[PDB]
Amino acid sequence: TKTTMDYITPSFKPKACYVTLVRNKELKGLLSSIKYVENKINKKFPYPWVFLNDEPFTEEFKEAVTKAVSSEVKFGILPKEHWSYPEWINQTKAAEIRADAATKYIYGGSESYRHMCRYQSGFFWRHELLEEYDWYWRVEPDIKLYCDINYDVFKWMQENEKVYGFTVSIHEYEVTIPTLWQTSMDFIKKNPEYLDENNLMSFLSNDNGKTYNLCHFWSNFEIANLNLWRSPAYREYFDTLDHQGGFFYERWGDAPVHSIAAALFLPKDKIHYFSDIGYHHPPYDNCPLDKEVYNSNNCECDQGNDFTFQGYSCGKEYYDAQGLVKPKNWKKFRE
Amino acid sequence: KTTMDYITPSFGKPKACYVTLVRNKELKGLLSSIKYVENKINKKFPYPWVFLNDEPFTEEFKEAVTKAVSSEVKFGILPKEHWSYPEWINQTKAAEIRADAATKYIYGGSESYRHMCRYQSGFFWRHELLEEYDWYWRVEPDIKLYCDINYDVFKWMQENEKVYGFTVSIHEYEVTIPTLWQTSMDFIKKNPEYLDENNLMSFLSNDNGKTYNLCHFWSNFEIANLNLWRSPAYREYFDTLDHQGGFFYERWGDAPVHSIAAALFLPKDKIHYFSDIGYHHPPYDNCPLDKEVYNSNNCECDQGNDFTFQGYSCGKEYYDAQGLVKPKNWKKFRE
Ligand SMILES: *[C@@H]1O[C@H](CO)[C@@H](O[C@@H]2O[C@H](CO)[C@@H](O[C@@H]3O[C@H](CO[C@H]4O[C@H](CO[C@H]5O[C@H](CO)[C@@H](O)[C@H](O)[C@@H]5O)[C@@H](O)[C@H](O[C@H]5O[C@H](CO)[C@@H](O)[C@H](O)[C@@H]5O)[C@@H]4O)[C@@H](O)[C@H](O[C@H]4O[C@H](CO)[C@@H](O)[C@H](O)[C@@H]4O[C@H]4O[C@H](CO)[C@@H](O)[C@H](O)[C@@H]4O)[C@@H]3O)[C@H](O)[C@H]2NC(C)=O)[C@H](O)[C@H]1NC(C)=O
Ligand SMILES: *[C@@H]1O[C@H](CO)[C@@H](O[C@@H]2O[C@H](CO)[C@@H](O)[C@H](O)[C@H]2NC(C)=O)[C@H](O)[C@H]1NC(C)=O
Ligand SMILES: Nc1nc2c(ncn2[C@@H]2O[C@H](COP(=O)(O)OP(=O)(O)O)[C@@H](O)[C@H]2O)c(=O)[nH]1
Ligand SMILES: Nc1nc2c(ncn2[C@@H]2O[C@H](COP(=O)(O)OP(=O)(O)O)[C@@H](O)[C@H]2O)c(=O)[nH]1
Ligand SMILES: CO[C@H]1O[C@H](CO)[C@@H](O)[C@H](O)[C@@H]1O
Ligand SMILES: CO[C@H]1O[C@H](CO)[C@@H](O)[C@H](O)[C@@H]1O
Ligand SMILES: [Cl-]
Ligand SMILES: [Cl-]
Ligand SMILES: [Cl-]
Ligand SMILES: [Cl-]
Ligand SMILES: [Mn+2]
Ligand SMILES: [Mn+2]
Repeated sequence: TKTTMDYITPSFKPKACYVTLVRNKELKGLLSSIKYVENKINKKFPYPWVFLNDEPFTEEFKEAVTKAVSSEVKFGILPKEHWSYPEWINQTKAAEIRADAATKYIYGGSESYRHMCRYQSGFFWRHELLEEYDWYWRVEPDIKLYCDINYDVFKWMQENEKVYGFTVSIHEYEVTIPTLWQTSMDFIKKNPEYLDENNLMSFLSNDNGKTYNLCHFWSNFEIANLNLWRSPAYREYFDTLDHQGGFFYERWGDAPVHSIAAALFLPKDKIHYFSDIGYHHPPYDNCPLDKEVYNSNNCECDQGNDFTFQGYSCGKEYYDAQGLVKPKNWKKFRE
Repeated sequence: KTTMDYITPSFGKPKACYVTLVRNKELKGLLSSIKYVENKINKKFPYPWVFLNDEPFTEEFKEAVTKAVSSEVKFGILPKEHWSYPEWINQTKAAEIRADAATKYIYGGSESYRHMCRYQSGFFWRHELLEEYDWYWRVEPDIKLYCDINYDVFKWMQENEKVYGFTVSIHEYEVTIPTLWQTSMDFIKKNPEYLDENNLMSFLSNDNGKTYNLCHFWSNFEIANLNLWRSPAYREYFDTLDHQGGFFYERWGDAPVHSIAAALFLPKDKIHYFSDIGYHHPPYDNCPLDKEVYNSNNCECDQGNDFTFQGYSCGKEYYDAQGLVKPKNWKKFRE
């Protein structure tokens, strides 16, 4: 029997790319993100940058982006089948759901946000432009890279045999994923072979699977191996969630979907937290706490606003599940 | 003598200041905010800047801030009675609430955050350093002013007799304010004289006051008349909230508190929405939708991410309560 890791070890310069799903109307915020990535790592360790959109990019947009990125840029449009209601979804039901949740939770009434979530969950890793790569680094507009990155991150992932890399983790607003967990546990019950014997269940749960603690990796920042999403386990998992309906009948985000899959389908030493990469995605920061890393890489963030060990973050849950020794002053963040 | 009677007298250059409560460890984020205020308006219309901290500011902090600001700067420490548990609060109980909520909502387990909320609610406006002023402009670190502001906002508020000025509005997480509305409604039943007959109740409630829709103005951005907070109505209202205990047994923010008071205690035409001031406090923007204002003031935000009319924002509610004509494309933001 070929296992999930059999689909990944083969890929252990790496074939990697930055990948960005973005709207034309977000040009100023994207250009900003690009300037950070350029200055902190891309001019030193260049990798192609793929930009995707559910609509065609404007010439003004492509012209601006092409000038701002020093490495090769690729622009692609999303196939409509990766951004439209599946045949089995009741659209009237979905519309009433959005109408009702319009003011209930962030993006509650948004139709586009849900297609985006489903896209990031099961289709961005199948886009034509990503076929040739084994790794991607997701980047969004209005992001900051607080520090210089003095090593090739993709190369590091390959050499160290890591599969999923992140910076921020946090507890999800449960009102958006009421049935996500139960749906995922039934999946594992019918497919025990996909549950890695040495997985990270402890990050996701405090009672060994009974319930979800809502913890997940913040997907706006990911540096991972595309073959995880391309494995049989993940494909079957996504298809199950896709038929259940939560992307549209609730508001399932790709972050909790990617995270449950990573934390359950892989040996836990395949997940890696980039404690050394300064990053901000509104409204949270990951600011290197190690003095030497912080100084050497000229980090521009306030260590005191590092979200990692704050109550609502899941940095504590992650360190404990991995067995990592938390930095000595972590408790100060819970004040 | 009613509430307005305490405000009309302040209606020479107006007595005003910027006011910033901040920590020593947030210097970089504060310096960034200062750069924005300086380049967008302070160089043109200088006003003294007040910096407050529950602990003393370091020399490094003061030297860096004095240098960054072009107008006068003033540094102050908070009286301990404006930042400590009242004698009527059960601290063991407050501690249990914090521990239990650590992972339930943002700042749920934070002790310092609650002192901060109580502070912004009932004490910043009576700090000795603000006594001589009639107006204040609250500024937080990690903020952005996206556009030029080519007129003296304080002067403008004064000439037009406005009392409370804001940009972002949003629905509060009810889990942080379960009994706030009931406490506020009993206050008004007990003090009918404080409920202005032309109040903005419809912004706060969809059922004539029976329930709170959770709408409030985002207090990180406030340009307001200090005499409102100094009025008997507000003083008594705060004292009532302070005695109820919500700042500690729940997690009452100053945002919903300031808003309920403004929307109920004043004629609704004393409240003003700065549709022309580009602003960002993570993770939301107020970006001028009016193309001429956007271009004449060289805005740097993406109009496409303006938060004002998104479902979870309260811009629609505010516009409707004020009888303001919503911009032509407002519904696009609800998609
Ligand atoms: C200031 O605030 C504090 C903090 O709230 C107030 O103290 C609290 O006061 C209430 C009411 O007086 C007490 O409630 C009683 O609790 C016991 C159970 O006690 C155990 O569990 C507590 C809860 O544990 C969970 O929650 C906490 C907090 O979130 C977590 O930390 C835990 O992990 C749990 O998740 C726990 O707090 C207690 O801890 C204390 O004691 C232990 C044991 O010695 C120590 O290790 C701890 O360090 C700590 O000191 C404790 O473990 C219940 O049994 C009581 O219910 C009975 O009585 C009621 C009376 O009205 C009745 O309605 C109930 O039905 C029930 O009665 C039943 O059983 C009776 C038994 O004879 C029968 O006679 C009866 O017919 C019926 O069948 C009650 O709920 C809190 O325990 C207490 N908390 C503390 C920390 O002291 C304080 O009062 C406030 N001060 C002021 C001035 O108001
Ligand atoms: C698709 O969703 C719609 C919207 O909820 C469903 O229509 C409602 O069905 C209930 C059940 O009897 C009725 O009481 C409502 O009056 C219907 N409302 C509308 C909008 O017609 C519909 O039943 C669903 N169809 C499927 C595939 O089950
Ligand atoms: N092409 C396209 N990209 C979108 C759309 N909605 C969101 N995105 C992108 O998806 C990512 C997440 O969206 P964002 O609005 O930032 O979501 P948030 O992080 O939850 O606030 C960002 O890269 C966006 O630019 C959409 O309708 N079309
Ligand atoms: N001196 C001091 N300022 C604080 C403290 N907590 C928050 N603040 C300030 O209060 C404002 C609101 O705090 P912030 O963390 O930005 O809250 P948020 O906007 O809800 O994330 C900011 O201007 C902070 O710098 C504290 O414990 N001490
Ligand atoms: C802080 O808000 C962002 O992150 C949470 C947790 O992932 C999402 O639920 C939410 O829609 C936004 O994307
Ligand atoms: C999005 O989060 C921010 O805004 C809400 C609503 O004002 C507050 O409750 C919360 O603590 C933060 O300040
Ligand atoms: Cl469709
Ligand atoms: Cl929304
Ligand atoms: Cl105290
Ligand atoms: Cl928190
Ligand atoms: Mn984003
Ligand atoms: Mn803030």
